[PDB]
Amino acid sequence: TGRPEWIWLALGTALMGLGTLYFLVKGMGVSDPDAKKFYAITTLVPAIAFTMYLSMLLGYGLTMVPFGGEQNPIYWARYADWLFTTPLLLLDLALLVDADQGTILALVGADGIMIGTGLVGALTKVYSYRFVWWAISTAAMLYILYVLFFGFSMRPEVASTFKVLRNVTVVLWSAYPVVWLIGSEGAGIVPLNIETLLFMVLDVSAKVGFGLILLRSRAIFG
Amino acid sequence: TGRPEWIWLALGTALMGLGTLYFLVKGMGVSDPDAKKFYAITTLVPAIAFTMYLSMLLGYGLTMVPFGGEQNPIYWARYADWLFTTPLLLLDLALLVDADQGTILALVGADGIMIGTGLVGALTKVYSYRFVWWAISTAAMLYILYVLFFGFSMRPEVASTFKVLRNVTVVLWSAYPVVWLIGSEGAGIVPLNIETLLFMVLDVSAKVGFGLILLRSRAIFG
Amino acid sequence: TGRPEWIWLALGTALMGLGTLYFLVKGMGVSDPDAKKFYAITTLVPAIAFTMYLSMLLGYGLTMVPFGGEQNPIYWARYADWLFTTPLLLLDLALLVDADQGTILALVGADGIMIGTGLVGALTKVYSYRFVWWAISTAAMLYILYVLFFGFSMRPEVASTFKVLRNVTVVLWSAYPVVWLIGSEGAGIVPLNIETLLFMVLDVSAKVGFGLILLRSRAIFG
Ligand SMILES: *C/C=C(C)/C=C/C=C(C)/C=C/C1=C(C)CCCC1(C)C
Ligand SMILES: *C/C=C(C)/C=C/C=C(C)/C=C/C1=C(C)CCCC1(C)C
Ligand SMILES: *C/C=C(C)/C=C/C=C(C)/C=C/C1=C(C)CCCC1(C)C
Repeated sequence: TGRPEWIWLALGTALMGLGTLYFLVKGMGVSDPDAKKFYAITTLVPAIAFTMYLSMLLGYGLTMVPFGGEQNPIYWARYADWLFTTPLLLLDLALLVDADQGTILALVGADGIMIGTGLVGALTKVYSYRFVWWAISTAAMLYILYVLFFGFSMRPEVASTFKVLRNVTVVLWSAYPVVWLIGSEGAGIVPLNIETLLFMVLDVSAKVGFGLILLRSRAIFG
Repeated sequence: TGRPEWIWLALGTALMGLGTLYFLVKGMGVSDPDAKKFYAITTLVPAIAFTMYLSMLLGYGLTMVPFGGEQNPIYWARYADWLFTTPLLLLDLALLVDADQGTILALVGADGIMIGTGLVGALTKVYSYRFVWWAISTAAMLYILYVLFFGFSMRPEVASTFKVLRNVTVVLWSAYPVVWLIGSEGAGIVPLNIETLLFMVLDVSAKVGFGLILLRSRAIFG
Repeated sequence: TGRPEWIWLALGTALMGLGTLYFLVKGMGVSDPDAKKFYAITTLVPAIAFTMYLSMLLGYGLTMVPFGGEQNPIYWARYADWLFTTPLLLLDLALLVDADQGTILALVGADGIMIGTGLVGALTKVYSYRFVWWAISTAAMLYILYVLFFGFSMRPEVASTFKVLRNVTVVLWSAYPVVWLIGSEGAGIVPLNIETLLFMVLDVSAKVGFGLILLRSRAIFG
């Protein structure tokens, strides 16, 4: 299409599709109810991302938002994706370590706040206010990462995989606010095509990279 | 109103309203926590459908979608209905057989995908792409039916009612993609008034017919 | 801004922000998994309300709805707030008394119906029909209050705090339908600025007042 970022939307679509089919095949046969949990969550994440990447690819998950005196192309379908896939990723972490239910509700709710204020900021027409929504969203993000480091001694294989995915999680999640701030939704420093490439690389890593790590671990079996 | 399909929207409204009141009365008194679960789920389904049928009846759950060179009247409120009532129906099935939590998350999530890609397809303005969304949605549907047949030996009364509702479920759910494909959202083979009648007949059967079967079974008591 | 109700939107923003930070601080340290549950739920409620009050303050959570021959300013962000915070409040009540899961699903679902039909009524352009949606929503509300009084003998400290919050809940929740009926969404008897003040006073009391009561009780610890 006439959008230079199309190629990154098509590659992300393909890679999310392929990861989904891989995990679907892989979880074939699994009977341990525990492992079953991790397979369902982990397979669903790139399945949802597949649909939202394809809706961006086809033009559906795109809208124009007037601000700073211009019609800015905003991919809102990323927030419909993240709204469901980021809590699922947190649930994977939470289940690994057998979190208390209050801690899980804390994470899911802070996550909802994170993504929904990101979406409000994305669609806000007063330029300055976009960054107020960014800051609140970033603060929800920092609460989540705090809880992942200070809110949780289980068996050695659980701990190790959990420590690895936790570190993956802090590194990739932390890059999202930066990308948003310098890209088309924020300061407009980086063109939309580079921005879309960056989000594609983070999304595939946090979704398909993260799940490859988890699903190859025996940490997922009781 | 000026919409010939109005009569089917009014009959579905009435029938969903009546089923809701029936199940509400019927569940009056029930103390077995197990039965309580099935009564809550099963009563909520036509209560939600009542509201969405009435919003269609009154004109609120209707929007025009330009495609194939025309303004097509699309009843989007059916997807707001299904988004909540189809997982609830699956939960009824899942609870009957004491499914593992991973299997339940699999079903709910595939269901969300099913309905949300149905909704994207319903609102997509590029005619050809409508059917890509249809196919993905149908594939989520086929995953769900697969899990209902191969993803699950409990007491005889549980098994029997579960096998009956499962068969009801495959027969009616399978008709939805066909109706969509030949009706106003898809190939436009069947007029909207006939389409609305067909969805009304399926909806009442899958919602009020299904629940009459379940709630008369002693399978719902511990 | 040019909206006289701005001051009440700014005060509610501030008060919800402050309550959120207070409860966040207060729950610092808490290790009893039970108390942890109540702290997560109770902190999340004004955190969400903070964001929705601020989105109203900044103009984002406002839309114009044509009806009765005029462009009526409708604050739709209140329904995005309530959609999540009213079930959370009900969960606090439900957990106190160790409700059965079927009773909790009953409450959450009737609540969803309550808020979603409130939102449909808020955005309906046919004046008379606005009040049909009001009545259905009020009936869902009356079901919820019924279940809170007749749908539930635990330890004395649980019962007492539960009876107090239940009474707080019936008194404040019952005022919402009245405000809606006489304010800008309904009969237009009371100007939007007074209406917004009334909702601000109810919201802070039901959210921050209610949680102060709960979180000072030892009822929240196992
Ligand atoms: C499915 C992929 C994942 C793990 C994506 C995560 C996205 C984020 C952590 C988003 C965070 C943002 C903020 C903290 C600030 C404002 C904008 C966001 C939504 C990009
Ligand atoms: C409340 C009534 C029920 C059980 C309705 C079920 C609806 C479906 C199974 C819908 C399925 C569809 C697809 C598989 C393809 C595309 C369009 C849909 C959403 C009609
Ligand atoms: C976060 C604050 C709370 C507890 C707000 C509760 C709101 C209600 C109980 C709303 C009820 C309504 C109806 C019963 C009728 C129609 C309109 C509503 C949504 C205002």
